[PDB]
Amino acid sequence: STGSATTTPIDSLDDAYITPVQIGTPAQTLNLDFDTGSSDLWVFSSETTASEVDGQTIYTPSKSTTAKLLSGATWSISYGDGSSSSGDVYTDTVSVGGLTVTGQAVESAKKVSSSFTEDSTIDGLLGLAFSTLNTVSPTQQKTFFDNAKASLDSPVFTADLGYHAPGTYNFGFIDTTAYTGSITYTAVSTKQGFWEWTSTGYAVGSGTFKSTSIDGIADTGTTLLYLPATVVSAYWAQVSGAKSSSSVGGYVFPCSATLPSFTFGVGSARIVIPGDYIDFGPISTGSSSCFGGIQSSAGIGINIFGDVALKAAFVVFNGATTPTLGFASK
Repeated sequence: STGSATTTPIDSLDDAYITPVQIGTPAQTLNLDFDTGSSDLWVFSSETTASEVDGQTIYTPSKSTTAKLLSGATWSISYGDGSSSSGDVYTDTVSVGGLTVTGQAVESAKKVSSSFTEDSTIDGLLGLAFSTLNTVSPTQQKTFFDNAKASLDSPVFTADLGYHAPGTYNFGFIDTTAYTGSITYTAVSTKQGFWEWTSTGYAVGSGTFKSTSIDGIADTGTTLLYLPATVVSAYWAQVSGAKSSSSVGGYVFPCSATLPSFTFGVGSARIVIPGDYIDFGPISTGSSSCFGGIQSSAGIGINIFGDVALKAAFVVFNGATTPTLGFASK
C-alpha cells in the first residue's frame, strides 16, 4: 500500500504544517501536525476540557463505530517549546492520504496547554519519531508509521514541505518526480528515539564550506533550525545589525536586511537554504526588528533540523531494519 497527503502551512510564516487525517467510522477529518520529533498521535476531542478548546475540530469517539477505549491507558507529553497535553486512549481506524491503519492508538486529550488552545488551526499531532518515545502507559503504543510499515510497498515516508506553499507527505514510496539530482542517504541513530543524524558541515552565503560534524535531529514539528552557537554566530555575523536579544529570545535582524543563504552538508552533498527561508518577520506587529530562522541550540541539549532546513529538501525517512535519512535538492 501507499498513502499521499498534502501538508499546508498554518500561517504566512510556515510556523507549522497541517495534514488532514481521517479518524473513525464514519470518518472524522482532523488537521494534524505531523511531527518527526515525537511519537504520539493525539487529538483534541469530546473529552478535552471545554475552556481549552478554541476553534479546533474535535474527535468524538462515541460517534465512531470502530472506536474502542484502550482500558487503563493514559498518556502525557511535554514538548521542547514547554507545551504539553495528556489524556486517555482509544483505538480506531486512521487513514492518511488513502493509507489505512486499523487499531491505531488515538490519544484523546483531556488537557492541553495554552499554546495548543491558542492555535485553532492544529487539531492534534501525529508523531513520526520512533515508537520508543510514545508516552502511553502502561502499554506503550506504536506510531501510525510503525503500524503501517509492514503493509507499505517500501518501509519509508517522505517529507516535502513547501516554502510559503503546500507540500506533501508520502508513505510507502519515493516520488522520483519530487526532487532534482540524487538522494544522499546518511546514517541514523535511534538511541534517543529520534531521526538523529550527523551533518558534515555548513557554509554561510557564498562562503567556504566548513567541514565539521553536527549531530542533530530531523524534526518536522520544530519550526526553526537550531544549531551550535558557533555556527549560528558565524551566520548572523554576515547580517548587518543582527544581534542576539535576551528580551526577544534569540537572534533578531533589521527587517531591511537581505539574508544570506545557509548550506548544510549531507555526506558529500549540500542542501542550500535560501536566505528568505530564514526570515520569520517582525518580532511584534509593525516592528522593524525581524526574528531569525536560525537560532542557537545552546540549552536545548540537541541540534534540530526543523522546518527551515527540511523544507529546502526532499527528505526520506527510511524505516528499514537499519533506518537511514535521505536528502535531495528540489
